[PDB]
Amino acid sequence: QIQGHYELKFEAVREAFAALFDDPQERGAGLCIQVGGETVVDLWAGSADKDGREAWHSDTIANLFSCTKTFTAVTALQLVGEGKLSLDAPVVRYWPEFGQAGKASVTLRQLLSHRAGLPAIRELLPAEALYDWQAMVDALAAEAPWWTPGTEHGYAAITYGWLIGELIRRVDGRGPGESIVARTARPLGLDFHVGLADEEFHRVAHIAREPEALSTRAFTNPPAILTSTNKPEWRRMQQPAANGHGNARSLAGFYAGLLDGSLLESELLDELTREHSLGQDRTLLTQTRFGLGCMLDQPDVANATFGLGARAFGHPGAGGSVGFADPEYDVAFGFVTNTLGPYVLMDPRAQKLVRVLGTCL
Repeated sequence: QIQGHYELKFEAVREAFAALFDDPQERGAGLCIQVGGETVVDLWAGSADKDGREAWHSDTIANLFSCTKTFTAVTALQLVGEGKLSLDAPVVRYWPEFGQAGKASVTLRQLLSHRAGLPAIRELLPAEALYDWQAMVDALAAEAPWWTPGTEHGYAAITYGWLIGELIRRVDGRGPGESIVARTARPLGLDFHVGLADEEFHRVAHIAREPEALSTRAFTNPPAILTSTNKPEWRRMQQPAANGHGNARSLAGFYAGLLDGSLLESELLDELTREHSLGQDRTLLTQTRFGLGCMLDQPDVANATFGLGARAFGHPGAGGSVGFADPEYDVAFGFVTNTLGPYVLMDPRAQKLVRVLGTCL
């Protein structure tokens, strides 16, 4: 049963959302769209658990994977605004140990745009290493760049979490998850978590099924990351690249907060959405386009378009969840699924939903 509300003008979006569940593997999903800060679509449907015994509620939340990266980037840019970070200062200034193995001149701008050259860790780590914050931060401090920093880009699927998170932790004097939720979620009352208390576990959807395939193991080192998404420890840890918990409504609320100037001053939003990386991704081996911790629309690239205007910015998660803002149409878009597809970038399910929204506008 499709639940929630829509303006009659967007009935086609409700129809397309219903069409998702014509596929029997679809378990649960949420879809939320704001136009000019007005919620025109707020839909959810199906089940949250693996076995269809617990229905998807309005307040059902889920792992949003790399949807998280833009929340983390916005947190970093606020710290820049407050003079606690500089985009073009060498990180050593905040994180002196980072300066090992050729990283004496690596900047926050390079880390946010995937140009720093730390897409993955070379030495294959045990699964537990993931849950040891100090171990992962010490590993990355000691890790050599995979290319001359600033000269190429390669998507940093999970390493991004410790790289930006450690800088957040050192300059904001609290855990990076606490910083992100305090700066991007609380001010707007978004149902969004980086580090999830057990009191909330009751309303968490069960996640089920190229990413594992990659020669650059951005997703699979430490191993069993995307096979551990439903683990309590994974929920409780702070992973600013990967473990943000929320739904379509939090995603839409965050992006509406970006469009209306709630979360970033216009100068800092101009930096976030400025093209920093365009071309063959050294991790994904496909044409990617990055701002600071967001992807920018490529209108003629099938797997790398949000499905609306050329100025759309945001970040999909592996498996098909996506949030973005389109300043041309004043759109804030959120889609959450617990049924992961095989795409790291745009999922065709999400692109069709956006394209039907496009028709209604």
